[PDB]
Amino acid sequence: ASTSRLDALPRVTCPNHPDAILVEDYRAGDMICPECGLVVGDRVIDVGSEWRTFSNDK
Repeated sequence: ASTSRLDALPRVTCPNHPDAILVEDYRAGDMICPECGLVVGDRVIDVGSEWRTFSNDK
């Protein structure tokens, strides 16, 4: 079904650096692998959105 926005996560760590947990925002950008320092991502506009809270009002 193509109804869901995305809610998808990046690739399990760096493809070449398993220990290098590509951090968020490469110096204020995409995903940076502190090891190779690769930048993955482009325009995320914050995806997901699942509320995840306790008790609702409306």
